[PDB]
Amino acid sequence: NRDIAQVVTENNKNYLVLYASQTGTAEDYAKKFSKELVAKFNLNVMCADVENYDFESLNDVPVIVSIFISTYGEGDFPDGAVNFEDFICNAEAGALSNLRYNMFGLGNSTYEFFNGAAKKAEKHLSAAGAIRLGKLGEADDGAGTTDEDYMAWKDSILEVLKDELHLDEQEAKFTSQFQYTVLNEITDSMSLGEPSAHYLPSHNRNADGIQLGPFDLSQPYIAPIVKSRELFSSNDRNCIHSEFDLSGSNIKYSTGDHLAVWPSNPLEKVEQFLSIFNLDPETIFDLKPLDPTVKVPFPTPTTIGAAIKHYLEITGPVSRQLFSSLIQFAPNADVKEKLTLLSKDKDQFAVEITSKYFNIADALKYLSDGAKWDTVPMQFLVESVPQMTPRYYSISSSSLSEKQTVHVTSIVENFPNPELPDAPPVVGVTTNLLRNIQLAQNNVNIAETNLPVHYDLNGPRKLFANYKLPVHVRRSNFRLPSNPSTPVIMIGPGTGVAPFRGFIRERVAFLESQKKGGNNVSLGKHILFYGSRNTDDFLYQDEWPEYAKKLDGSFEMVVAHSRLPNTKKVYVQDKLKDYEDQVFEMINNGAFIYVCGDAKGMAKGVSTALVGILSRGKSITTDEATELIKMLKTSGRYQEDVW
Ligand SMILES: Cc1cc2nc3c(=O)[nH]c(=O)nc-3n(C[C@H](O)[C@H](O)[C@H](O)COP(=O)(O)OP(=O)(O)OC[C@H]3O[C@@H](n4cnc5c(N)ncnc54)[C@H](O)[C@@H]3O)c2cc1C
Ligand SMILES: Cc1cc2nc3c(=O)[nH]c(=O)nc-3n(C[C@H](O)[C@H](O)[C@H](O)COP(=O)(O)O)c2cc1C
Repeated sequence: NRDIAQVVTENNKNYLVLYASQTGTAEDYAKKFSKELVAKFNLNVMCADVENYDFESLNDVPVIVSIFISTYGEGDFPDGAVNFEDFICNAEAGALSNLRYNMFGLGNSTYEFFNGAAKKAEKHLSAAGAIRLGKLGEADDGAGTTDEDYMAWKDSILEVLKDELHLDEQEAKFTSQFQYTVLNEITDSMSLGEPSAHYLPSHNRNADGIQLGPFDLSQPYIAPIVKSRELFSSNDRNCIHSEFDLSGSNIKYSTGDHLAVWPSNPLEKVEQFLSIFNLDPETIFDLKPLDPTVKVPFPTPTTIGAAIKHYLEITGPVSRQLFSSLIQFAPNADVKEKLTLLSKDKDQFAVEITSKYFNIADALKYLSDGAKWDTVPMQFLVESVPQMTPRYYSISSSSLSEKQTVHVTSIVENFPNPELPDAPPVVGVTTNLLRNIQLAQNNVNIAETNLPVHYDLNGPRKLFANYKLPVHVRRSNFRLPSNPSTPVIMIGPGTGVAPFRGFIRERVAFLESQKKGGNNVSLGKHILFYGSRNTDDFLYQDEWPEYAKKLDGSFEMVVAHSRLPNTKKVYVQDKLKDYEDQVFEMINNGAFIYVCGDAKGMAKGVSTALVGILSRGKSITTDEATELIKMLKTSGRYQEDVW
C-alpha cells in the first residue's frame, strides 16, 4: 500500500526514482530522468514522491535507486518528506547494506548550506552502509545553471547505470504512463479546471456553511480577495496588497506563516500554447494510470483547455531536455535536424532559446517558423511539461489583529525582454494574476492600465467568481519571540518587509489589549531595517508612523534607498554597519534577528554584516564570529525567511 519495497516488487519495477521536492523542481527533473530511462532502456521505472510512501523496507528494495532532493531551511529536507529525512538521518551503520543508489541534489549557492539536504542525505546513506554509484550532483539555482547542471549529471549517471546494469541502449522514444482516451460528453463528474477533485459538481452545497477539512496542496480553499490596492507610485513597476477572507473555513494561521496561491496561466499565453501544437482546447479527455505506481497529475477527466490553463506550467524557462525529447515529433525533416543539434549544444540552446526568454510555445514557434507541431500527443505534454505549483507569499497581516483575514503584499514580476526588444515582457504568472484582479476588483479601466496579460477571473465554472483563487496556509517557523520583552531586530529589504508588517501589527494588537486593562507589561526594543529603490516603491510608507506611535519608544524603523538620485546606493546591510553598536547591544541583550526577503545576495550579505558587527564588537576573529552567528541560527535567535 504505502510500503516501498513492497510497492516496487509487486509492480515488477526494475528502477526506483525518488524525489523530495517542495516546489516541484526536483519532482520535475526526477520525472525527466525517469521518463528518459524508459526512453532509452524501457526500464519499468517507479518515479515516486518520497512523501507518499514508507521507507522502512528500503533495504529490501531489489533495484537501484535514484534520489532527487532539494535543500531548505538550513540543510533541511523539503517539508512533508521529513519521514524520509528522519529515517535516513537515523538508520544506523550497515543498515542499508543492500542499497545501490546515485543522487542529484538541487540547491542555490546563495544560501549557507549549499545543497545541504542532499549533502547530509548522502552522508547518512553512506554510513548506513549504502553504495553511491555516480558523482553526487549539485544543481545551483543560485547561478541559474540548474538545468544545464542536470543535463551534465544526467549524461554521466546514464553511462554508469548502463554498466552497473549491463543495459543495452536503443533510440529514444516516448512511452505514455497513461492511457489517453479522448471523450465526448462533458459530464459533471469530470473537471473543467477545479483545483482539487473535491470541488467537482458531483461532489458541497454552493451556499453551505463553514468549510472544514484540512486545506493544502491536495485540497486548497477557494478564498475571496475582499480588498486590494496598488502599493507603488511607480510607472513601470507595481506591487499588490491583497486581503483574502478565510472566515468561511476553519483555517487558523499564525503571524509569520506563508500563503500558497494557486494560479492559472495568462490567456495570451495559454492561447500561444494551444496554437503552436494546433490543439483543440475543447477536446475532452481522460488519463488511466498503467499501474498503481503512476499517479494522475490532476483532476480527470478534463478538457485540454482546462489543463493548459489550470494544470500545466506552460510558461517559464525551457528545459533543454524537452528539446531532446521532441525530435520524435518534429514537424518536418529540417526541424528534426535543428532540434537535435540544439538538444545537444549547451551554448547554442542558450543562444537560440534560453537567453531570449522563450516559453515552450514561444520556443517551438521559433524553430518551426510557425510550422505547427500537430505530431505532439497530449499524453506527451501531460508528462513532459511541469505541473503548475502554487506560489508562496509571506503573510503580511497579524493573526492576533486579523485572525480571519490574510494579507499578501506581492511585487509584480514584469520586465522587458533584454534580448528581443520587440518582444513581450517576461511576466510572472501569479503576480500579474493578482494585479489583474486588484485592477478589476477596484473598478479600473484595465484597457488603459499597463497590465501585460489577462486572466480568466471566472475560473472553472465561475468557481473563482467574486475575485477568488485557490489557497492554503503553510505553517512556518518564522515567529516573534515568546517573551514580549525580548529585543527584535528585523531586516527585510523591499518585498521582504511583509513578515515584519505582521510582526508589528501583531505586536500592536497586543500592547493594545494590555492597555485595555491587563496592565501593559513592558515591551522590548524592536528595530526594522527596511529598504527599497526610493519613495515610490516604499511599502506601506503611510502605515509605519501610525505603528511607531502605538508602540511608544519601543519601535524604530531605519530605512535605506538604493536607487536614489545623486546618492550612493545603500542596502539594509549598510544601515546595519551604520547602526552596529546599537545592533551589537540589542544582540548582547538577547535580541532576535529576522532576515526576510529575496536573497539574491541579501542572505550572505546581511549575515556577513552581522558577523562584522560581532567580530568587531567582541573583538574576535572573523571565523570565530561567523561561528557565533551559526550558533544563533541553530538556537533559533537568527531566523531566515529568504527566497
Ligand atoms: C517562502 C517564500 C516566501 C515568499 N514571499 C513573498 C512575498 O512576501 N512577496 C512576494 O512578492 N513574493 C514572495 N515570494 C516569491 C513568490 O512566491 C513568487 O516567486 C513571485 O510572486 C513570482 O510569482 P510568479 O507567479 O510571477 O512567478 P513565475 O510565473 O513562476 O515567474 C518567475 C519569474 O520568471 C520570469 N519568467 C516567466 N517566464 C519566463 C521564461 N520563459 N524565461 C525566463 N523567465 C521567465 C517571470 O517574469 C518572473 O520574474 C516568496 C517565495 C517563497 C518560496
Ligand atoms: C525558502 C527557500 C530556502 C532555500 N534554502 C536553500 C539552502 O539553504 N541551500 C541551498 O543550496 N538551496 C536553498 N534553496 C534553493 C532550492 O534548493 C532550489 O531553488 C531548488 O531548485 C528547489 O527545488 P524544489 O522546488 O523542487 O524544492 C532554497 C529555496 C527556497 C525557496
